[PDB]
Amino acid sequence: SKEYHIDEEVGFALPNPQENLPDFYNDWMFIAKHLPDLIESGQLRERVEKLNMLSIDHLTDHKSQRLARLVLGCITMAYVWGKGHGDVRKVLPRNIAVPYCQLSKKLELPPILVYADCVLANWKKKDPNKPLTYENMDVLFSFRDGDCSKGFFLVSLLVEIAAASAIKVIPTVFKAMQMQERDTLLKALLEIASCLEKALQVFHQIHDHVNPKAFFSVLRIYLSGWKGNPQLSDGLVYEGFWEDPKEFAGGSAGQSSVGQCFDVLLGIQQTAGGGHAAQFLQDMRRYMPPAHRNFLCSLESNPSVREFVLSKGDAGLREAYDACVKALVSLRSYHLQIVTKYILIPASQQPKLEAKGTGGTDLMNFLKTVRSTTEKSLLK
Ligand code: HEM
Ligand SMILES: N[C@@H](Cc1c[nH]c2ccccc12)C(=O)O
Ligand SMILES: N[C@@H](Cc1c[nH]c2ccccc12)C(=O)O
Ligand SMILES: [C-]#N
Repeated sequence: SKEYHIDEEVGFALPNPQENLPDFYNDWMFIAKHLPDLIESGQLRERVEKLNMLSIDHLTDHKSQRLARLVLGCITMAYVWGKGHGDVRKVLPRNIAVPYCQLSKKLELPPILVYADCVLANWKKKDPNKPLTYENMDVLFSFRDGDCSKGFFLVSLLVEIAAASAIKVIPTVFKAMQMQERDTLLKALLEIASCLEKALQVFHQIHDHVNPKAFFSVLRIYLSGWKGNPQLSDGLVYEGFWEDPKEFAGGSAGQSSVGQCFDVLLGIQQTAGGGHAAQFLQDMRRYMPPAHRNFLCSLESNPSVREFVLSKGDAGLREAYDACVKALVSLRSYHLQIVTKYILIPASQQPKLEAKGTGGTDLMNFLKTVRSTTEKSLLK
């Protein structure tokens, strides 16, 4: 939390991000706040084209810059894909592309919508006095009518917030290890285990608030990017800023720092091996914010928790360590059931070889590999 930008309450998410931008950027905000109206009519592309270029000099604080990144991101997805039928643009106008790339270079992120934009910085609460919950929360931006983006982004965000309770315990783990405190370390790991068990129960909410057929058909194509995607094979041309088409992967909770945090914390070597699964999870750290990228680096630059627990010859300590790994295996085993209900079954129903995700991976091969690596890390 010191320099890593991690909150006790909300976790990796942005605590109370801005809703309104400054008065200078009202032209972007009007396109963002009315994305379903402009895109359904079929008048979005002409409005983005007919819009004079603007500088990014008047964005003082950090919260404004990520709001503008979310705004510019949502328009860029909505411009490229459009109706979600097939008609797409290989080139983005220089009036929006240049300020977005300059803003992207400043925040050290790529010029595309990412998990940090559409989940972590895309929320408010209705009544500030009430706590964090779906009934007292709402998104800032949506793509279409009946896309279930409110239910989607908040249920993703609420599971991120569930893991916040575990992230604050990590300083206790490494303090207990270097000072040789068995009881502190055992209780700290069980707390992390219980917190990750609670995050799975928050996942269950997704069935209530997100419809499968709505999600797959309309929302999923807006979250999709242009890295190894048949529609934009060479990539997306950022006119003015760049020379050629540049490939950039779509949004995914692969870009969440929570997923990769507890694998690194528990010594689950996902990023090792150099396979197609390991190659993806390392690449997605460049799609995370710079502060959370440093946090994962910080956890890797610490003594191994796995090696410590194995050395001690302690049943209770291994058991507490396994509780964390079993919690990750449960979350991943449930996440596959979501993928079956929200991708596989919807994909078979639509009319006219392995399926590609929004991030670009062979999802069924990728997720089962990543879950398998987690399960092998169990002790006895
Ligand atoms: C309708 C809901 C969801 C669907 C359809 C879905 C689908 C997928 C797919 C296809 C991937 C593979 C990467 C890619 O996009 O190419 C993936 C990865 C991932 N998803 Fe989800 N997902 C959903 C919700 C969630 C939620 C709510 C979380 C966490 C709060 C989550 C965490 C992850 C993580 C961490 C990865 C990276 C691989 C891993 O660590 O297991 N997903 N997801
Ligand atoms: N990222 C999830 C926890 C998690 C870790 N690995 C996962 C794999 C799939 C789904 C979720 C997870 C959270 O915020 O609590
Ligand atoms: N990767 C998912 C989409 C997805 C799930 N959670 C996300 C969070 C942010 C951006 C995209 C997503 C898919 O292929 O269907
Ligand atoms: C989940 N992407």
